[PDB]
Amino acid sequence: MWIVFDVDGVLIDVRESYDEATKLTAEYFLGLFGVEREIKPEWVRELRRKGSFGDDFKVSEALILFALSGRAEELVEEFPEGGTIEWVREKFGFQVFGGSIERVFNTFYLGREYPERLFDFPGLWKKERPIVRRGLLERASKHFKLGVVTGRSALEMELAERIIGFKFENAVTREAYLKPDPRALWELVRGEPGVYIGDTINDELFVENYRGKYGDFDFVMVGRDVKDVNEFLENALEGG
Ligand SMILES: [Cl-]
Ligand SMILES: [Cl-]
Ligand SMILES: [Cl-]
Ligand SMILES: [Cl-]
Ligand SMILES: [Cl-]
Ligand SMILES: [Cl-]
Ligand SMILES: [Cl-]
Ligand SMILES: [Mg+2]
Ligand SMILES: [Mg+2]
Ligand SMILES: [Mg+2]
Repeated sequence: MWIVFDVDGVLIDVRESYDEATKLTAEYFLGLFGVEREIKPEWVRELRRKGSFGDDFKVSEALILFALSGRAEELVEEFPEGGTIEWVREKFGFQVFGGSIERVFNTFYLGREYPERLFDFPGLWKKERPIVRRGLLERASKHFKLGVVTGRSALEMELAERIIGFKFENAVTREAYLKPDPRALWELVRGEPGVYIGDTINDELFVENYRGKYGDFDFVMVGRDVKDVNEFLENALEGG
């Protein structure tokens, strides 16, 4: 039987590492324009939640422009559900210049892991913490096929393996497929039975889509259906 995991919020607590990278990146560009007002944490969360931004480089861009305008709070509220960076760019008439934001974001998130760093910085990725106990993955790998489907890139997945202390040979990353596309799960399991362990509704939808297209597969949501992935793995080992 397959046990397939999400990474963020299931195996790894990304202790708001991405959120602080978004904040620091925006505040870096704000500082260039002599704006010292801080980016509020709820703005990052809410804008990402309601938006359909392509990535946190785009979320950072939106926050920079909004905070430059002095009405970020109002603009977060006004921004349409399902909006993208285009709404912001059309509104203010300005956009990011080349990879300016991406280079700064990656400097803050990756630090020395980023070969094109703009300055030396201790990567925010290292504030992420394992939720899963490696001993359980080791124990489970003897009796179940293990895999991951993650929005992480291959490089970010190597980082996750460092944080966890376990290597995943069967992994789907964003180079290949993106949840909630059910082909991501088919890629791994090819119709064999199993379960996917997620932390969000998008994970639930992913598996609903798989059931719609391919066939049966279970879904468990950490913090609703089970306390965490470790209790899940212990129940699986102790009783099927
Ligand atoms: Cl998390
Ligand atoms: Cl976007
Ligand atoms: Cl503001
Ligand atoms: Cl655009
Ligand atoms: Cl470092
Ligand atoms: Cl153990
Ligand atoms: Cl994900
Ligand atoms: Mg997740
Ligand atoms: Mg947390
Ligand atoms: Mg309980």
